Amino acid sequence: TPDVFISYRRNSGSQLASLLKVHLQLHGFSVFIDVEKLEAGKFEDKLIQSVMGARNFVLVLSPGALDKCMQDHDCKDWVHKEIVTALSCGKNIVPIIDGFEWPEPQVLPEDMQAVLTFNGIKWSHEYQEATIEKIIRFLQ
Amino acid sequence: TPDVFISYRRNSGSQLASLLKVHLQLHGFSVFIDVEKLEAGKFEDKLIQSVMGARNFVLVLSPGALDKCMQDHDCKDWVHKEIVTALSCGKNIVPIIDGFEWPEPQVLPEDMQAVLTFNGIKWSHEYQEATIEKIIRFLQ
Ligand SMILES: C[C@@H](c1cc[n+]([C@@H]2O[C@H](COP(=O)(O)OP(=O)(O)OC[C@H]3O[C@@H](n4cnc5c(N)ncnc54)[C@H](O)[C@@H]3O)[C@@H](O)[C@H]2O)cc1)N(C)C(=O)NCC(F)(F)F
Ligand SMILES: C[C@@H](c1cc[n+]([C@@H]2O[C@H](COP(=O)(O)OP(=O)(O)OC[C@H]3O[C@@H](n4cnc5c(N)ncnc54)[C@H](O)[C@@H]3O)[C@@H](O)[C@H]2O)cc1)N(C)C(=O)NCC(F)(F)F
Repeated sequence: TPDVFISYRRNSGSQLASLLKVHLQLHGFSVFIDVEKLEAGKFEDKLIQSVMGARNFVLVLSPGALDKCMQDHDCKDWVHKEIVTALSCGKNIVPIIDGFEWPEPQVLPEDMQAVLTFNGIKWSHEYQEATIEKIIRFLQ
Repeated sequence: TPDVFISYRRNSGSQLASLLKVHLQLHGFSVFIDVEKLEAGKFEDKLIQSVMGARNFVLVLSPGALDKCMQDHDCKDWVHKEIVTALSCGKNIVPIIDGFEWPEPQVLPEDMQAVLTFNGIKWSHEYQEATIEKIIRFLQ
């Protein structure tokens, strides 16, 4: 069972999510990211179970990464689904801030607004090694 | 003197450029990327000497990466300057294609049009390990 689940937006967080995966693996964590670890079967169940199995939930907040969650009240968006699972299991949620702008909570569905209450790590292009070192300290 | 110089657009290729630097270092290449290796002094001289000293010139072609090169006839754009230096020194130029759209050569200053005649590597988010292995094949 992986220690770290990486949740991210394909169109904006793909490279950072992969960079995060490489570094965390180098530091000894088993990492789930979809393109390498989501395998055969009904992905609805597999994704949710993969969130549940991982102690750490690393959320890549690229610019606009929560836009598709807004008014997604029937819970069809996958970042939304992953956050709600992580929240309801009391996971160690570690947001990674990469040009994300903090929205008013009321623009998000009520079941995921608590994600903004978790302490986030600002990603620094100039000081990436120090950013990674901080992420590792936040990890459990 | 680094083996590999990575040229990239900050607003669109920072994450891929950083991800390439990690992978290439893990496979034994010394890498120049500006935020890690550009140190003290007048940066115009140091950047050009770094291109000149590195056998391999890896160019991150993220979307729009050459836009600022267009009509830069005074050669003030830094990606434009690095490419012309690479072409003038006959470096092994390895373009990495990440959502880049191939322009008609005439929209680029004539002293860098030859960059598009080099064989490029399509970045695959699903098969990153395979992509990295191909890149390492291209390197000298
Ligand atoms: C469904 C898809 C998927 C979606 C979301 N998330 C979780 O949500 C975050 C990303 O969210 P988001 O950026 O919004 O992605 P989304 O735009 O919604 O869909 C992306 C593309 O999947 C294509 N596609 C649609 N249907 C299928 C399908 N049946 N099979 C394969 N592709 C499908 C469609 O072409 C769409 O364009 C991440 O945290 C990730 O963990 C995980 C997975 N999926 C199952 C998938 O990829 N499998 C490939 C794998 F390599 F990832 F395993
Ligand atoms: C000048 C800058 C620099 C520019 C370009 N390139 C090479 O060209 C490609 C990137 O091209 P490009 O994306 O177009 O960057 P550009 O927009 O033009 O400038 C980006 C930001 O530099 C800021 N800034 C301006 N003036 C200075 C200055 N005196 N000092 C520090 N910052 C300065 C300004 O804030 C601007 O916004 C890459 O391949 C890279 O190799 C390399 C370097 N620079 C010297 C720099 O960063 N030093 C920090 C370091 F960590 F990178 F070393």
